[PDB]
Amino acid sequence: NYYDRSVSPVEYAYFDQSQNMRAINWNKIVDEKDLEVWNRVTQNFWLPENIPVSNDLPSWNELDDDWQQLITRTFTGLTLLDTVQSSIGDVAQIKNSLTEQEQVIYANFAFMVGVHARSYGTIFSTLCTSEQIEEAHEWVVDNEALQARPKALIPFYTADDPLKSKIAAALMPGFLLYGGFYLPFYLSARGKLPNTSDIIRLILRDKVIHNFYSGYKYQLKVAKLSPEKQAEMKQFVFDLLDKMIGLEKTYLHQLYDGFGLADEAIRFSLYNAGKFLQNLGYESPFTKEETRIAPEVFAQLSA
Amino acid sequence: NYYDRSVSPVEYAYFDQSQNMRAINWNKIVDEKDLEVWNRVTQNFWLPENIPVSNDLPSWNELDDDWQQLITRTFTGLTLLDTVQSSIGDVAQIKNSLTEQEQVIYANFAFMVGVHARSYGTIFSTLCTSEQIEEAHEWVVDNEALQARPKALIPFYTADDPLKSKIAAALMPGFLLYGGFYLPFYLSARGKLPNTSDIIRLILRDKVIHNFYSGYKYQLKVAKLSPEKQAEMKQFVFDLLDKMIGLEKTYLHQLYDGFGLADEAIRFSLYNAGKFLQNLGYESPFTKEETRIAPEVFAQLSARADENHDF
Ligand SMILES: [Ca+2]
Ligand SMILES: [Ca+2]
Ligand SMILES: [Ca+2]
Ligand SMILES: [Ca+2]
Repeated sequence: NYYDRSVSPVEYAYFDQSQNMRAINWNKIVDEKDLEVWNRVTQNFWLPENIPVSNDLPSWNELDDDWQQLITRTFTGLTLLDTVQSSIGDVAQIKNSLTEQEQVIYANFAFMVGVHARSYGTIFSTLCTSEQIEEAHEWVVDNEALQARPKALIPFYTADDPLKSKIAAALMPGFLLYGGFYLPFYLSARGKLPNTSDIIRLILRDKVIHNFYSGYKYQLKVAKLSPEKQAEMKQFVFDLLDKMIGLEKTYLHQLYDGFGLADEAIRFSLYNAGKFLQNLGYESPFTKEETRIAPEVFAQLSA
Repeated sequence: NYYDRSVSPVEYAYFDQSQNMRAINWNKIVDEKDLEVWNRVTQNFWLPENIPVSNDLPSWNELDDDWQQLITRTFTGLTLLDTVQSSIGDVAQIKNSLTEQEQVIYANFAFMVGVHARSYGTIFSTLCTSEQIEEAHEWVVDNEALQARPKALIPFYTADDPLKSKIAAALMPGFLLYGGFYLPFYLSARGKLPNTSDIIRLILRDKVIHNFYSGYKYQLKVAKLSPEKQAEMKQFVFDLLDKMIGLEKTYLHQLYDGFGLADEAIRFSLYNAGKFLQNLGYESPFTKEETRIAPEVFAQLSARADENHDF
């Protein structure tokens, strides 16, 4: 068979030039799950201009400038994480793909996380002053606790270990932004910025698939390895998550300083840390008390 | 300003960690051409299942087995080129970007060239047999003349010269597929496979922008260089284009062997090679004789993509 004596271009480019290249074959595929995911993410295409964010203006004007600053800072910090994933993380996954279709799906992922970052800009353009926008960017650059999180993960993308890179790529949509996503759902539960929360739900519709898919592909690779190597990877995952939770807690306490929201946001974050672990095929160690989310906030998340 | 004392994440990851990272800023945009390009390519989003390719079955069934094989082979060859560009070429541009928005635009490009590759698959699904599809994949793998073309470009993508990578990136949508795109427009000028040509025009609506944009960013960077280095880069471009034209000629003569289309397709290719040079800010050396296209073919090439097919 032609497929077994040729390589995909990305394999040729970075791994093995001993054989000729094959064009992607969408008429006979290795993994049916790839077609399912491709169809879902492409049919879920959206742009922030299609949501009428201007209808949030009345409830935005109900919020004082401390709350407006918090929202702008929170979203600019999330923009940084999506910029990391769009420009480095998801594209780094292409060359480590198990299948041809996976290579194209990660290109979609990188683009759509781009759209996610773009959508916060749309929200800022509609509601914030130029100075509020600039202040938030200054604050993100100068916040060491914020910066520590992407600084810990980027090395896995630029290093040679495809499994560690995959774990980083799952952790970003699976965990790292949820502490910030707490804020819009907290607000929309109280009738504040309902249209912004519609953008957040379109973002999460994508991110939940990104986390699932990276976790699915992770499990396929690790299942082939020796028991000793599987244990080594499990240990790496739990150790890395433990570190990322430590950094996230420190950041969220600083982000929400004066507002009281940090401890609820941390529980909201840990609920998703559990879901991250579950999507890698591991069990969550976190208790119900540690992951408790208020019904009104959970209602916004699930809608 | 925060912008002048911070770096984008991709710069931090690969080139410079002396300063902290800045989030993309879509509110204060460095180059308005980025926003114009972003808006056009996103508004132009489409998927191949929206186009009714089943209406080509009557004209497809009129074609003999040789013509059906040629089309399947040609399109599978174009699929390979789009696979190279989606999985290697466009994403390699991201880390060499001049602006923040350019990083996101190349992510869009990589995805959409993925869709271009997907679209040939939808055509094959409707028109071709399993055997035709499999034969064409075998043919592409074993065709050395075909393979030589992407093999010439890939090393620039994985090497550390950003300008040479940029040129290779522009050469793909700007030149390399046109020898193949001659075929569907030759056919649709004779009333055959009309719905397939609608897909090709949607593909070209993207590729024309891809070539423009890479050429635009190339020109901005090379304008900052010394006259000597500008001369070195001009020489590299013409040398590389000369190599690629030689390889393209050899491949097209093999592809179209027995049909008599190779000389027309080569002129069609060289017309676009001249446009490739013009989009890099250079003068085309090719004559009107050498780039002559029939008006019935040019009318199919130059026709506007159908807005009905948009997502
Ligand atoms: Ca405004
Ligand atoms: Ca420890
Ligand atoms: Ca509290
Ligand atoms: Ca002829």
